[PDB]
Amino acid sequence: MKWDYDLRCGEYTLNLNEKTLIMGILNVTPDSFSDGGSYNEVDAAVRHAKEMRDEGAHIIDIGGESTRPGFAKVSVEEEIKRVVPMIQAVSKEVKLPISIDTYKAEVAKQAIEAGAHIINDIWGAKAEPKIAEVAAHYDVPIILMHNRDNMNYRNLMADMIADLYDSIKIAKDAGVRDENIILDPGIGFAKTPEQNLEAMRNLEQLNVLGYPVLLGTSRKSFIGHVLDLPVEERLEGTGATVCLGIEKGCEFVRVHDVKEMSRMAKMMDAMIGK
Amino acid sequence: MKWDYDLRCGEYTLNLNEKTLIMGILNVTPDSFSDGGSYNEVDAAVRHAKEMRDEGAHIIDIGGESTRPGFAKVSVEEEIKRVVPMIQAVSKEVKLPISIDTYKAEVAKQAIEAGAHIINDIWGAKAEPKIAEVAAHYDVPIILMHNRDNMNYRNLMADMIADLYDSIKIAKDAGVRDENIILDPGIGFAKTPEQNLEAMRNLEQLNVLGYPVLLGTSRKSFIGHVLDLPVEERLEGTGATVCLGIEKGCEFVRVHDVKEMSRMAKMMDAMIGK
Ligand SMILES: Nc1noc2ccc(C(F)(F)F)cc12
Repeated sequence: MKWDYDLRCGEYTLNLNEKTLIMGILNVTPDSFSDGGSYNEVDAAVRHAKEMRDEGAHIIDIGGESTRPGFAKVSVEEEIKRVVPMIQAVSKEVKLPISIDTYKAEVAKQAIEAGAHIINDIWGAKAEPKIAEVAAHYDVPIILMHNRDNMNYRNLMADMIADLYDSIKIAKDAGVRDENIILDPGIGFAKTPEQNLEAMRNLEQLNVLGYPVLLGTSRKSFIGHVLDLPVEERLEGTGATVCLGIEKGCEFVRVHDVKEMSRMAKMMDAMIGK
Repeated sequence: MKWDYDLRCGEYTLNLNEKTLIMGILNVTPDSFSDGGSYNEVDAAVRHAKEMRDEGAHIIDIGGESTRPGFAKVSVEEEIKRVVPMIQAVSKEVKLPISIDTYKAEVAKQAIEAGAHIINDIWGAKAEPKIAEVAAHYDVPIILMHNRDNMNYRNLMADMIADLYDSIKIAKDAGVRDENIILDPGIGFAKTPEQNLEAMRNLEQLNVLGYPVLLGTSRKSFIGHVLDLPVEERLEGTGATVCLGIEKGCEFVRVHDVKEMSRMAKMMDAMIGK
């Protein structure tokens, strides 16, 4: 139907047409006495990945300390010590494609060497353009998220599309094939609560760019802003964003609560004729 | 905006524009040794109504044995003994409008005398046309649900709209004012699982009739058909139907899980600009 290619992920292949793809969020739980690779640290990660797999995740998204939600000031040297053991163990023990959640070229490169299949970049190849070359080099899919260092829009959606296209250009100029490009509206980033809702409301506009769209709204602050609920009480809110996202044509959803969101995605898929 | 009238419910008034209205389902839990009105029976009902009120319900829908989901063969004499004490106590103790879930004229009449504000008719005034006269008489809103004794459609949606209009005509010919008419697509009734999904997918078509729409998909079988989950494990599925319903412009949702569905409705409302 809509997509005449599959998303190629090394040993794994993701069909973009038959169902909404669920990307499970795995954040590192660092050990306080080591720089990475410890049993408890990695075993925690591996167990969470198996769990999310058993609950219906199609992709495991792995993030070190430098990325969301903590945004630690940490070197690539430090960061690699931490994320590489996780990617090695998860890729070995869990048979799903792995995305590396980083905006750093060198981390992306070593993550892929370690076994990751997809690059997920919260800065859309703008913070470190060479990440697009890494991606082109290894021929992996790259997720380009909308982001910017400010909330001074003239027109939110038009600007979002312009910004994303600037990301696409960096990517293609490095050699990234169209079929390896995925976009993300960057909900919860560089947007007021009202702009996040407005982005949700007009999400279907991203579709004119001709690339698969991943939605990542899970547990985010704007949901708290609407419901006045803390992060642990945001299942219902996340769900609403997921269903609306799917209705507006998104191919992936990046979520913490895989069990619940997979059920909801599956029901949405059935209703919209996916 | 969309509605230039409020829904008038005696002492209560429901705004159709500012938020999706939540209708909480209260089914009778009959005592086995009495025909109605017992303390345990009514106290159970009253407690469930307060609970649903505290959880964000805007309307309490009360059903006796003859209606869904049990469809008991019971006389109006018997049925009144059962539903009247519930309406009396709930209306007294819970300050929300009450809908009576019946297709029987005489039950509707006495329910309204007892304190109910809205008639909810699963047969769309077709089983007992005089229910429309009761409604006109007392000047209460009536919910006309799509239903039929068969699943032999030529074209599902066109037929649904035709059938609903046949209901509208009965209602208006009895004297029911347009502002007192609400429609319901009758999901889960007289439809295959596939037709229920198709009705969900094309729900926005009901809007051309110019009347508020109530959606009632809660825990229904087709959700089980899609997810392969039993009735207690259908929160996520119900939610998906609720969000899609709201996106397609429905004014009410009739649900069992008020807490969860209110949160989800509230988030949807915020995103679509309601
Ligand atoms: N299966 C559940 N247990 O607790 C829940 C809270 C919300 C939801 C929702 F709304 F996301 F479906 C599902 C569940």
